[PDB]
Amino acid sequence: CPLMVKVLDAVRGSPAINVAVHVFRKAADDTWEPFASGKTSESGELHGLTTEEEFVEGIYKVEIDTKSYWKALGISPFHEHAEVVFTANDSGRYTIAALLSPYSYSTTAVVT
Amino acid sequence: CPLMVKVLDAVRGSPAINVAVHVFRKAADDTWEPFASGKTSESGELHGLTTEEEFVEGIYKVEIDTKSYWKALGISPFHEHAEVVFTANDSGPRRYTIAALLSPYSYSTTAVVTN
Amino acid sequence: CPLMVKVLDAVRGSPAINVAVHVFRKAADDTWEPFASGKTSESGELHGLTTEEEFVEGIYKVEIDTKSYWKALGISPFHEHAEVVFTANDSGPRRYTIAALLSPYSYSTTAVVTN
Amino acid sequence: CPLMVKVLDAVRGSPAINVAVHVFRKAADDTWEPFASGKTSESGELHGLTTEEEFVEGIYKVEIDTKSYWKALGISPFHEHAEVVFTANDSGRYTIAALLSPYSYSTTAVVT
Ligand SMILES: O=C(O)c1cc(-c2ccc(Cl)cc2Cl)ccc1O
Ligand SMILES: O=C(O)c1cc(-c2ccc(Cl)cc2Cl)ccc1O
Repeated sequence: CPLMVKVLDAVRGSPAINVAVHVFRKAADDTWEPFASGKTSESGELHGLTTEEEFVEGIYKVEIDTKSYWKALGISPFHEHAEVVFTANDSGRYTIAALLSPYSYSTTAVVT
Repeated sequence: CPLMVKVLDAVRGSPAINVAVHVFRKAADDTWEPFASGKTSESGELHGLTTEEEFVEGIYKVEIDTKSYWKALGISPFHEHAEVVFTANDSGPRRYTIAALLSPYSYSTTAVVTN
Repeated sequence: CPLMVKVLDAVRGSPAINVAVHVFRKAADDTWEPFASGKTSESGELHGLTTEEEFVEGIYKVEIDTKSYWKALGISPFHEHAEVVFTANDSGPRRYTIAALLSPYSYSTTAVVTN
Repeated sequence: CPLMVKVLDAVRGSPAINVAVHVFRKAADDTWEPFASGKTSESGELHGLTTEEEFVEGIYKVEIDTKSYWKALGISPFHEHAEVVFTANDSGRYTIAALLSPYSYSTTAVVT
């Protein structure tokens, strides 16, 4: 797995389960084209987005539907979603992690 | 101001100065329209983006140009930028502070909304 | 002030008001000695903890009573408190801002140090 | 494993390796007594601190030597260490995660 996403809930201290995640890659006309998508597991993880074959150098956007997550819990959150945008410069594994709260989120990249 | 942006640097323990910020508003033809832009001050703050009159209900995107910030300090960070997307003023006028704390491979954002 | 503390609430999108804060200084008999304490204001800030004269070089511990904060809002959080321990003024006098962003099972802290 | 610690480096986007971690449990005279310790692995993880037998209800302190980590990298950091203090109320697995930067850290508890 060259690309994994992991989502945590900072309020309840749990994985954030069943969170929709959409991945886009930048096209040569500077528009976003769908690339991969999924829902986080019981462990708050999403694997199997891509193969190494398909995950070439490029600019990618990882969109996490945080709003639906919080609304399902009876909480009116601040953000519409959380978006993580990065170049994969693949030269010399990417884990995109997000930690969520209703009015706040943090994200880090672990690249190994 | 009804909309303020504050940016801190987690590596240097400092305000993040001269960070470019672009604000867009969703135009319901569903494209992002330019709304306001500016650069953070020596205190890492950006005020004067808009007036209460102009800051109507809508979905807004605050784009913080983190990459140009780290690169200007001569290094190569992970993210292209940090974006914060939210609905504003949908239960009437509020004051919004969008805060960001930056590291080369990580950032945090939070909103302070007062009435 | 040479030492200020600011606390935000990530669940409510608000300053964290009336949070108790205790500051201690290591006494080199190696016990923590009381230094200053206070409660955050309606803006989530705490000033007036010390003077430049009294804030000498040393190792300081800033203890933020997060548990009493969440419990006062009627819930049961994970941490007992959030502590921030640092050496101060060891390359001469600086101004320190200790900031914390709080959730029931998580917190973040950062320092802004200016000259 | 009832207690795991995981440490990440927010600057470099990597696990924080070889970081010393000391765990204390509160004694009945309101003093801290050593409980468990270790160094993070190549994956930035520390397991095998405790058994379920030994990990009874109590107040625990997890101390992460962040200062040595940053100094070894040629960076003068702000904090002496990062301390995480919590009651384990074990009634109905604890993962203590920390994300580090020279002047900042975040910590979250994932309790499953
Ligand atoms: O902001 C983050 O994505 C973050 C992520 C963290 C993790 C650490 C370790 C693991 Cl396995 C997963 C996650 Cl989401 C810890 C703290 C954080 O602030
Ligand atoms: O996540 C943030 O953007 C953040 C923002 C913080 C602030 C607190 C107070 C002020 Cl005035 C400004 C900022 Cl950026 C403190 C900690 C944080 O983690």
